[PDB]
Amino acid sequence: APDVQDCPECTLQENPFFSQPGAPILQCMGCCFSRAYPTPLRSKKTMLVQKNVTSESTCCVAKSYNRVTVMGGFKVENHTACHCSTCYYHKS
Ligand SMILES: *[C@@H]1O[C@H](CO)[C@@H](O[C@@H]2O[C@H](CO)[C@@H](O[C@@H]3O[C@H](CO[C@H]4O[C@H](CO)[C@@H](O)[C@H](O)[C@@H]4O[C@@H]4O[C@H](CO)[C@@H](O[C@@H]5O[C@H](CO)[C@H](O)[C@H](O)[C@H]5O)[C@H](O)[C@H]4NC(C)=O)[C@@H](O)[C@H](O[C@H]4O[C@H](CO)[C@@H](O)[C@H](O)[C@@H]4O[C@@H]4O[C@H](CO)[C@@H](O[C@@H]5O[C@H](CO)[C@H](O)[C@H](O)[C@H]5O)[C@H](O)[C@H]4NC(C)=O)[C@@H]3O)[C@H](O)[C@H]2NC(C)=O)[C@H](O)[C@H]1NC(C)=O
Repeated sequence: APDVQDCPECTLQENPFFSQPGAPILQCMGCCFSRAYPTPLRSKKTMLVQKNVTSESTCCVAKSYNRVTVMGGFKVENHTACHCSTCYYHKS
């Protein structure tokens, strides 16, 4: 029985606008699973519909973008290297 496509991994959602005959822009999808190494923590503003969107962790911010501002100024940081994790700094 068909339905959906589940939730792959945090990648790039190739710009469905800039996607021209030679330039397939992007904009990091966002679905790097929801692994829970230690005890799941919270408290960071968020406060969004708790519908399977609170457990997930890590964060992906195009490790290396190639931004191609489109439309009225659509930024896709033409993701050249999306990395889901390192959502902060240690030691420091
Ligand atoms: C927004 O951001 C996007 C990315 O997030 C960006 O798009 C991405 O751009 C990247 C480039 O900047 C691109 O990466 C490159 O991919 C090349 C391969 O592309 C093909 O495969 C991929 C993967 O499957 C596919 O997606 C892509 O469409 C290509 O598919 C082929 O396309 C053909 C038409 O173009 C098509 O037609 C023919 O088909 C034939 C039969 O199959 C055959 O394949 C023909 O070749 C082909 O033309 C073909 O069918 C199809 N094939 C398939 C599988 O479908 C890589 O080649 C390229 O690598 C090189 O560059 C990178 C970056 O610099 C280097 O890191 C890497 O090392 C390579 O560098 C050179 O490598 C050669 C290797 O030989 C070196 O040569 C040496 O030569 C010596 C002497 O002979 C000796 O032999 C040595 O051994 C050799 O090494 C050379 O020295 C190296 N140069 C240097 C300087 O070091 C690179 O990885 C990526 O794929 C894009 N991503 C996407 C989603 O498309 C987008 O552009 C951005 N947007 C904007 C607006 O900016």
